[PDB]
Amino acid sequence: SLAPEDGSHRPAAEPTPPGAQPTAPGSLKAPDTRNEKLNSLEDVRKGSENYALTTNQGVRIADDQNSLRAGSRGPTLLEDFILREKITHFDHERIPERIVHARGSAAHGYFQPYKSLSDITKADFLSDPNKITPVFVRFSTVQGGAGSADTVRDIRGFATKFYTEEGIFDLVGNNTPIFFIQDAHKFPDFVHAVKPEPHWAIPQGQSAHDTFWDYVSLQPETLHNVMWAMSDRGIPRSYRTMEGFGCHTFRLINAEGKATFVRFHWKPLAGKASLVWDEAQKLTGRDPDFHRRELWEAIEAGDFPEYELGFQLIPEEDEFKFDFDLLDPTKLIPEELVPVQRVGKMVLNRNPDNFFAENEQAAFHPGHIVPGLDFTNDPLLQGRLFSYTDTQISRLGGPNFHEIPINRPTAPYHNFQRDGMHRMGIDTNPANYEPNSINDNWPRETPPGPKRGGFESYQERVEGNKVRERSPSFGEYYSHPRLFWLSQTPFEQRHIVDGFSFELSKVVRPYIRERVVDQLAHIDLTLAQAVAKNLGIELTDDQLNITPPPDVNGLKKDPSLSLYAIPDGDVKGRVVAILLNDEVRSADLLAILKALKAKGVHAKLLYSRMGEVTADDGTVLPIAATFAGAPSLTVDAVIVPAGNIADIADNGDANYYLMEAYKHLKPIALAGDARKFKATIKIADQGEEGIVEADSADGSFMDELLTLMAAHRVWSRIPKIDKIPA
Amino acid sequence: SLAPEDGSHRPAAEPTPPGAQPTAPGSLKAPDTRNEKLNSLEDVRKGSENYALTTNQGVRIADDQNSLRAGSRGPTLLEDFILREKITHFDHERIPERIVHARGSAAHGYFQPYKSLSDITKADFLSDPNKITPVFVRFSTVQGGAGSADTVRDIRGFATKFYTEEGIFDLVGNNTPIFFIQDAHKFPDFVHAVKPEPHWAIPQGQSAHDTFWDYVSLQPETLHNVMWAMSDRGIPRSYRTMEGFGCHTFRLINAEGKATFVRFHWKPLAGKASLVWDEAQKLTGRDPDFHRRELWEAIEAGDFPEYELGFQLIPEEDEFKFDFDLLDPTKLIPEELVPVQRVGKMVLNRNPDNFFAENEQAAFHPGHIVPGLDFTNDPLLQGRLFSYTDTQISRLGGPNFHEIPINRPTAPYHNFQRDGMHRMGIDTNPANYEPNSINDNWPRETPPGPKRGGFESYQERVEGNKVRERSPSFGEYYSHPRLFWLSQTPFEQRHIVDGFSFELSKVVRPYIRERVVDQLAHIDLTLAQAVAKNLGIELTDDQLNITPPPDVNGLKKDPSLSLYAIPDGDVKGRVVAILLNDEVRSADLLAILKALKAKGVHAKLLYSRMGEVTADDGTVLPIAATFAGAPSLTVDAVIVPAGNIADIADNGDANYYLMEAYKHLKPIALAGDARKFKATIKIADQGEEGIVEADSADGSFMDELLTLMAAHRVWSRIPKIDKIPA
Amino acid sequence: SLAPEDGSHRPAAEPTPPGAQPTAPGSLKAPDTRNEKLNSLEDVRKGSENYALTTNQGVRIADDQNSLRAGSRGPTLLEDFILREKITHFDHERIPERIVHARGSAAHGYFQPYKSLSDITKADFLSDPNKITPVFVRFSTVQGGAGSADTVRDIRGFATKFYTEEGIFDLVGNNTPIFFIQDAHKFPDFVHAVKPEPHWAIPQGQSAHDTFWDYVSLQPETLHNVMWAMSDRGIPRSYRTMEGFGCHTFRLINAEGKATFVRFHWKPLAGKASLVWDEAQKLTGRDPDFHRRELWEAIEAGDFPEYE
Amino acid sequence: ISRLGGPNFHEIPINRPTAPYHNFQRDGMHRMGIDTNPANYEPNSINDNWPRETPPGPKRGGFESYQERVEGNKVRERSPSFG
Ligand code: HDE
Ligand code: HDE
Ligand code: HDE
Ligand SMILES: [S]
Ligand SMILES: [S]
Ligand SMILES: [S]
Repeated sequence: SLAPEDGSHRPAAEPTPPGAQPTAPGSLKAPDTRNEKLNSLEDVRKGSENYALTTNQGVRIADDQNSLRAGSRGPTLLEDFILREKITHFDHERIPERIVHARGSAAHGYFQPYKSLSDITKADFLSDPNKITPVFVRFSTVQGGAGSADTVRDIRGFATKFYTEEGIFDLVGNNTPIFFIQDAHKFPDFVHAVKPEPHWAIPQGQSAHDTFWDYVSLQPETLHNVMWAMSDRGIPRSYRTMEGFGCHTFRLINAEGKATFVRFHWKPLAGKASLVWDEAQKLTGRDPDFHRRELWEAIEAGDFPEYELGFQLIPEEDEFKFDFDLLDPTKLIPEELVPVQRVGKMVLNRNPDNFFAENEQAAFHPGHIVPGLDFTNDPLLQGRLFSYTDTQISRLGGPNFHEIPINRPTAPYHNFQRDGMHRMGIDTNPANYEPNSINDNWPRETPPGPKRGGFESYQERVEGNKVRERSPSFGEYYSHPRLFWLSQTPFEQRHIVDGFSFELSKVVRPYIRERVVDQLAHIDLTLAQAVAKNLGIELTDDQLNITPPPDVNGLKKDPSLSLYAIPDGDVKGRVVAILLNDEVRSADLLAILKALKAKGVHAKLLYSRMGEVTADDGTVLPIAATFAGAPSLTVDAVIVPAGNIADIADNGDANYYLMEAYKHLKPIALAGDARKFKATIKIADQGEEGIVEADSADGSFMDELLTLMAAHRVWSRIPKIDKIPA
Repeated sequence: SLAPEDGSHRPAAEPTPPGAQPTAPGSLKAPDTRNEKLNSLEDVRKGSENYALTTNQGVRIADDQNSLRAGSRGPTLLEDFILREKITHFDHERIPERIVHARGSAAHGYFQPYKSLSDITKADFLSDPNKITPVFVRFSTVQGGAGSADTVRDIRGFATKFYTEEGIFDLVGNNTPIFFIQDAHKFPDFVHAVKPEPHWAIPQGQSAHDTFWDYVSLQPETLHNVMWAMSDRGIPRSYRTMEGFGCHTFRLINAEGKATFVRFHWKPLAGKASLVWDEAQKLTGRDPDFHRRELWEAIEAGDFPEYELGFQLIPEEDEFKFDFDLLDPTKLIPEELVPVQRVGKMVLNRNPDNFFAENEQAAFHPGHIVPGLDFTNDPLLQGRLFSYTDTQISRLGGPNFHEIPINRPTAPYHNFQRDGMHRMGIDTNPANYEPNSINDNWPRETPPGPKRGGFESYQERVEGNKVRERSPSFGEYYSHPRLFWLSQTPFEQRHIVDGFSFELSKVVRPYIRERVVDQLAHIDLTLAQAVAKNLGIELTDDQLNITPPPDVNGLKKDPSLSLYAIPDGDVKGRVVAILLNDEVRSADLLAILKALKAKGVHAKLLYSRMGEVTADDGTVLPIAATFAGAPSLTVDAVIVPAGNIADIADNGDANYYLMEAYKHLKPIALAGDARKFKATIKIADQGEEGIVEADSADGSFMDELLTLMAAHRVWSRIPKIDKIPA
Repeated sequence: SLAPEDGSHRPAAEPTPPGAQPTAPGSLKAPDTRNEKLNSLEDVRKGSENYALTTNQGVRIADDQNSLRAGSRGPTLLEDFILREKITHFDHERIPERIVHARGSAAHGYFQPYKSLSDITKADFLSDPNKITPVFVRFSTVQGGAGSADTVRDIRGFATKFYTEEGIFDLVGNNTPIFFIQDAHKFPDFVHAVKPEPHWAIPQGQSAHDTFWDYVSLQPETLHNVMWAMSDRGIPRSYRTMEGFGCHTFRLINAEGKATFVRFHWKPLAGKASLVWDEAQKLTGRDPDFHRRELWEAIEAGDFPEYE
Repeated sequence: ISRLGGPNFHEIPINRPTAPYHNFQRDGMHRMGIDTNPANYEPNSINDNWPRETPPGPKRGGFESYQERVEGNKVRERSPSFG
């Protein structure tokens, strides 16, 4: 017995806030959270308590501390089969990482539609509001390895595996509504350009290098998703606070055989929020696991990630009614033109048990559709259909990857396929071919029908010659970048300029920077000039006269493209740093902690050391982390209670905590004599918007703080930080 | 519905004789035959009847006859995910075959001890006659690939996986008591020498080529197993009629920790029986699946293969009591010196459902032992311990091969190993290391003990320097070949001479043949002379004067080494061909079948076409096969009843059937006018021992036939067969 | 020295008739034969005479007869890297065999066109009667595994890899002009039917079983190729004496962009010849390697397989 | 075996010895070397036993292990001197 007698090694099996208890496997943290998929995995879940340690062959091990040797200082013997099994398994633990989206964090949950969608699709999962579909979702970055950092500037993946009664449906989306390239044939060129360069394998998790910008400069189709990546969209606060999109026009197919074009949306019910660049970059160093950690802890805390599934629906007859081609994956469909219709709600409510087994081996692929859905001729989507099945053969070791437990359908599956590496299912069918008489032709084909029918493709008319040719309709590259730019707030536009400027400054060959600047001048002159100024580049008279691209169907902005133009803030699940001193005013802390609790906002009590401090009234205050150990990067706001301020007033880390949080536009609240820290961040006596201050933490001090937090960051402070040395 | 109206597509789920029903997966043929392992495989068995045809993702297929194309004569579309999944699975069906023993046939069964062996071993499966242990046994040849022929001349493997309550114990044996080589380091040399030669990959399933005999002539340690292989041991009639041996001295360890040396044996309860060379070779062409079919059909019929497990036990103080080394795996322990103690019975009573999933993916390894057993320093066994774990990494795709259903222990298995390709187990343990506090150190080590204890190696004393050196005590190569030779009957000796003669005639380089004959002269002059005569070689004066090797501890023979010296026949499960005519004397056939049934001997009714014939009393007789379709090679004896003989009397195939059976020493019975056939095999009017003849098939006629069948073959006929052109 | 004094261990490096000499690797048998592809493989050919025996890491081995143990009757030691490297390579020698056509026999050769075909195709290997194209050809059965018998009744494969100056062109044909099925979606159904049945994995190298004929009886499209398989075409005498076919209509495309439909043929210059069934079936027993042996020994004799 | 896909990892260019290497090992996935040796085993007469073992000695000799003395029982036990 090595566990502590007080049982403090084991986390409570109840929802607890971030940092209160060690984290655990989902079935141990939340044993009563169930769904049909989680239940169906019970056959392979393996426990441990009270069991004897064995080899894989079930042989009990007596000494797991020593190899077998001739004499206690002698050579190890080949007949040590316990040593060799154990080391063999270790020696083969690793499998190939995903070619792209290798870095990803995942969770189980469930989806339910708001109402039946039978008028527009025969998809069984969308047929009845009382139909619950288990999901498994993996969020990811794109470029970096499985051991790269979470808060890089990159697109994010948002993949949802729906375990439906009529088969697996994978909705394999991203956090922007378009992609960099038009045709799947170029995907290796694009990916190679953004990935670490091949001579030296640098840089990790970054597009800020020559080959990416070289490619972008020579392939203007990429400019739209580049605008998105350079904006604060490229640096989300949390997977809970970004949008999701299905990237392509697909089809819905109803029982009557009518096709409707659809683009898929996920709206984050926690709101849209992003970091700022300096914060995101520094955070890759201070906690490269920050998003994986935040997702896991939100789920353990009961702050379940929730998203609303939405559809943009376009009738068959309206295929050609836009300025852009619906099948072009570099074009978005503005919500002002085609609204998103609410469809249903997904809640992620349980972490996995074993990350490797459930997360690393999960296979998602957009060809996994079900009756009631179908594809289109989008030439990016068309190639994806090839890639996601082929790649599993090396990644997951062969064609039986659907038998890896997380991948298994909960719907029945029976067919005539046999064998392959790792074959688990033992087929008893006397036949392995059809048609057969020896088993009366079972399992049998099923006609298409309104429910429970076989899959049949929509009979779309095809007419043309066999060509390798880009549609002329796809040859417009600047209008959507422009629409995106004009839709952003002035502070968002500033962060876009700064992303381009920062990234191009890492491009070693100056001609590439110049070429990119030329492309910016084809989108918007103010943008092009601002980036040019940061790069010491002067636009030519010609570049000054490039006429801007047309409006998109008469639109000059669409506010749904902004993260922040329309408020959607939610504070629940956010976190506040509380900077302790050695004699805190206990009435300030009561008021602070209860107000945060009442709104679902977490707190972490920080100090210059671990252990405890004692408040004015003798209350013993447990310390979560030190100032340097849990930097302001990791919180949404900072509160300093009154008390013995002289304890920390000269602590460099405590001052720096506030400068860093100030620079990154976070709300800061100072009570009583904590107002002496005003001088550290240079705040005028009469105060400033975004700094909450009062004699004490009572009255409106906490409501004012929470109002700031609902608006995420203090954008008005941007001109003030510009000269802060932090 | 494609099945016939009369339901004759489905085999009866009751025991039926060979050829009476189509064969079937074991769980459909014998659904109520159970054991703990067969039951535990229920979670992975998949049926088929009344299920819809789907993709692997659970999506119902409407049309499994066509690819999706643009028009019905148009190009196939990349978006056809149904086609690609189905073709992808097909394209990756195959896994590497085993490096050796790739050709093999397997069945489920059980083992039970005759009494408790706790005085000599604490192995839990041997602790009580009530302890029933599920087994899965795979029989094999050695050289040929998985698609090679069964009735080759080769050593056979006999591998038994014991699913004990204290772990998997694999007893991985062969059908002779020794091996060709002494030290594992030479295994690839020997195996490369026997296998098809590397320039052109010829010959398949044969040792009868230059490189094998080149290696043998240069490595006299091989000569002992070579003698076995060249005897009729190399061509068993049936996996049911051959012996098994564990090849090495292992140890038993009892609760007091006392070690006893042991060699393992399996004694076939159906007795020992082999083919003759001409018959075996021809059989590789008429039915290369003969042994696999014969095993499957024996089990379907209720002729369950039964073997008695036997131990040769040698106290530790008797290590040096013999004039050979106990650790030298080219040496056998004569039963005259150390008798075999009969320990328990294994019965094989159920075929697999899916050959690939259960047989091809099964992994046996002699290092899979349990507490109560242990190894010795046998330097061939020592290197085996390395290879059987290492080879599964490519063959079965990674280190989780124990999770493949057939391989899973039925005993509990828990440890801290994680990940690896196609990981099925989802571990919930917070800890993946020990010692740990976070899971109170579970799963925990277990001290060795009398029952349910951890594995601890027997503390054998090791004293010597680190050397690559063969023990001087291994340096004797001819005494055991000689003892084996002298123990054979005169007809077994002739067949050995013929095996060496035939093989060496296929060796193109004549000096190799000469060098092998030189080695034979070191074993026995009469043998060496007989083979030399067949090769047109004359022994030199030196070779005629080589002193024979010494007896083995005073033994000049041991009849346990002979297949046939001690009567051991069992006719149950054997098969007789009955050559029909278009008007059979029904009273002969009634008697014939009645008597065969009372002894559990099967019959096949043969004619010159399929369909039926009609006997003299109007009995309709269904025909199993033509004369050419089911050759005498596939039966143990031939009966020709009376009736219209003129019908078949000039049938070439009918006459040849008897010539072929006669040549191969099989019992032939002729009734009434069937004695007209004595003419074709040149039998004197007064008769011949081994030919049963009478006016009719009365009671004594069948008794004499069944007596001959108990003695397997008519060895006295050998001098008569030289003159027969067959 | 282990070789005999009279050098009779070494096959004569000159054409010799079947059975006259032991067979040998090609580059030792016929070192004067060459073509562009054979020359290009020289960088990976490894000899052997006069070299020391080494690990794969280039370390010379002193004793390749024993494992390293603690005393000459003691246990084998984990530090024996020479033993583990040699046994690890052996343990992993096998790769998956081909799903179909797993049994086959191959040789190097060359191809030359009789005249330029530039009026009907711009394919460079057909543009000049002086242009010689190295080939590597594999002949095969279809159903059985890599260790199954040659003279089974089955379709035969006839695959030619042309190493052209404008890329590899593979002409992947069979010895009949058609196939059993119409649409590739059914290929795993037909292949599963003809292959060994899934419960017991019987029969090897034979369509003579229930599932094959069940499929045929339910899919009359198969009858045409079934007729060919049931004829003596299904049991050829030699890969040298069978026809080859490209199976499908392909297209030739000339320099002007004109498309012409094309079906490909190989005509055996040694003529057409097949066994009879009783002989072919017994021969699978007496010599399951007869066609592989026959091909190899024909080339060693200078009876080179020729095809138009 | 998993990381580099088989036992021919020494043939991956970076891994290849510059010193000669010849032996009787054959096949494995993505086998690069084409062996011409009539023999793939030793001892052989058909290639006069090449490539051959080499005795140990001062330079260019075969590898032989130092003959360290081993005395002890087969134990899974940590040396007391390590404690
Ligand atoms: C719409 C969102 C989106 C788009 C447009 C693309 N990816 Fe993704 N991707 C793979 C290939 C692939 C291709 C061929 C294309 C355009 C032709 C895209 N991508 C663009 C992949 C290599 O097959 C992939 C890697 C491993 C795998 O299983 O499939 C793959 C990953 C991926 C993910 C991660 C899913 C997960 O396992 O967590 C996501 C969210 C996307 N892609 C989105 C996506
Ligand atoms: C005595 C019974 C016996 C002996 C002495 C040996 N074999 Fe076997 N063999 C493998 C390697 C190996 C070595 C290294 C040695 C002596 C050093 C022996 N053999 C001699 C193997 C390559 O590891 C093997 C191939 C596939 C596999 O999983 O292990 C292997 C197979 C094998 C079988 C087949 C078991 C089965 O899969 O059905 C049998 C019965 C033997 N060996 C017997 C055996
Ligand atoms: C026309 C000659 C012919 C035809 C019509 C087909 N095969 Fe072959 N085959 C493979 C798959 C395949 C499919 C999907 C179809 C129709 C849908 C055919 N076959 C019909 C394969 C599984 O991809 C295959 C196995 C290994 C491989 O590399 O490809 C394959 C083999 C094969 C060969 C063997 C070439 C060789 O290595 O000697 C030949 C001659 C054919 N097929 C001919 C063929
Ligand atoms: S996309
Ligand atoms: S053995
Ligand atoms: S074909």
